[PDB]
Parts: sequence; structure tokens; C-alpha cells
Amino acid sequence: GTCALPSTYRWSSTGVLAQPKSGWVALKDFTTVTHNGRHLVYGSTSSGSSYGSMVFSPFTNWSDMASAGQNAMNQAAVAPTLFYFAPKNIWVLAYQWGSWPFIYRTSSDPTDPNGWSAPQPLFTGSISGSDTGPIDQTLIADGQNMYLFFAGDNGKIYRASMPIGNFPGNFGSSYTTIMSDTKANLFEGVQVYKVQGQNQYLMIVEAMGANGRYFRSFTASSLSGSWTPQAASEGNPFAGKANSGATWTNDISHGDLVRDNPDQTMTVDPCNLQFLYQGKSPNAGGDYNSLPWRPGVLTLRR
Ligand SMILES: OC[C@@H]1O[C@H](O)[C@H](O)[C@H]1O
Ligand SMILES: [Ca+2]
Ligand SMILES: [Cl-]
Repeated sequence: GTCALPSTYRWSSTGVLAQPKSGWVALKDFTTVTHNGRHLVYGSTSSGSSYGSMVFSPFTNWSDMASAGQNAMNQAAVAPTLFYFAPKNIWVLAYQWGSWPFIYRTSSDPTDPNGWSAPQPLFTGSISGSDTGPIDQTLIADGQNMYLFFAGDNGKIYRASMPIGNFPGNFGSSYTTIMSDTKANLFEGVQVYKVQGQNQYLMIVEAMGANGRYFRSFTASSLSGSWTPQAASEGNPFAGKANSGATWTNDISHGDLVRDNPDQTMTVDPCNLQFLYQGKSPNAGGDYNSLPWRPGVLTLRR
């Protein structure tokens, strides 16, 4: 009863799933788990003049995201990563912009935007040739090691690791540069997942295409291994204008595959693959920071 990832992706898409509550112009950079049978979603927020973060009140159906409470975090967790860390029975929210290049907080109740612990350092390193520095971290463990992957708005993807026994903890300053391409080809929004029922991991990376933001996919047999391009061009993307089935947006941008198992392995089921993404009206212009990003969900077609 196991499925494989396809070599060519075709999706259907929802429309816009929610409008930002009064005071925000955008909801962004989603991370999501299923928690007690309900979708639990964190994301960045923007007023146009500053970035923050929020959690949606848990909801069973994506069609009900529009009515879900939108709960601001009192301390911003921009571009967050949410997961349950089973070896220490603790939830983790990792993010950027704070006292360190990457930061994390922990909790016993991930539904509370303000129940998170004091911030701790996740990563303290620096990268060359980047206007942003380290951006858009994700975390993923196999059975042995916890990995940090991140981007730099600069065509590179970076990786760090520690024994899982040492997590939650600080990766420190060291990293490996694992991919190098043009800025457009490997820009930001990197995510890594375990493919359930396959000896395979999936990496997606947001690229800047001629027609809008899209995702390029890569596979590996191991988290410390080499990545092989899978659906890695604008014409044959993991997800983009070419194959999203979305009419409301020409951009498929920073989000999260839907993770039914909330744990640190970031496992996705290739039999029922779905993608919570940010998109925007093709008509929306102005400064990047004020763009009206909105949540949508792609469902992989049989
Ligand atoms: O939303 C803040 C930054 O903008 C981009 O969406 C990037 O992915 C994120 O780190
Ligand atoms: Ca992310
Ligand atoms: Cl490493």
C-alpha cells in the first residue's frame, strides 16, 4: 500500500483560504501539522512595515480556515518551523530574526501562540554573498541525527547536523554548503521531508521563475547524502504556475507539505500529498514587504 513520488507533478488547488485579520496585509511562510485531528498552522505576518508571526485556531477542514481565529504571537517567530520532538516529549518552534541567526522556543501546548519558552540559539553562523544572511531554516531528523537546512537568497543551500540526543540545542556556527546554483534557481523557502514507504528524502526549494515563484524538487537516499534534481525547472516544477491548477495566483511560494505525523522526521505520505503554500494576486504590485500573500492548498492528482 505504498506509493512513490511522481517524476511529473500535477495538482489541483483551492482558492484563497483566508484573509489576514485587520492590521495585516499578508499571511506567509506557513508551517503545518495535524494535531489531535485538526490542522495546526503557524505563519509569518506582515503589516507592510514589520514582520510578525501568528497561529490559526485549530480547524478540521481547509474549507474552514477562512473562519479560524487568527492569533498573533507577542514575540515574532518569522518563517517558523513547527514540530513535535518525540525523544523529549516537547514541541519546538524554530525561526529567524532575533538574538541569533536562527532561534527556537519549546512548548507543551503548540496551540498557544504565547505559551512558548524563552528563545534559545539554534544557529550562530554566517554566510558569504548574501543580502539576508541565513534564511528559511527547516529541521529534520532521521533515526540518528538532527539536521538543519537553510538558504541565503543567494543560490546556495546549507546544512548542519548534530546527534539527535543533543537536541533541542544549538548547531553553533559550522555548516556544509550542499548546493550551489544561480540566485534564481535556489533562492529560499527550503523544505526537507521523509517519503513514507520509500528509502528517500524530498527537498523542495523556492526559485524565481520568469512567470512567478515556483518550487524545484530534489531527492536523496540519506539526509547527509547527495541531492538529485527531480522536478527542477519552471516548465516541469515540483509546484508552480505550470502545474498548480490555481487561477488566483501565478506564484507558488514559501509553505509546507501537509504533515500528518507532527514529529521531527518530517514524514509525508506520497499517497496523499498536499502542499500549503503562499500565493498572491497577479495584479498586486508595490514593495515586496507589502505584497498581499494568502494561504492556498494544492492536492496531488492521482
Ligand atoms: O516573510 C519573510 C521572508 O520573506 C520570504 O517569504 C521568505 O521566505 C521569508 O523568510
Ligand atoms: Ca519554512
Ligand atoms: Cl552536516
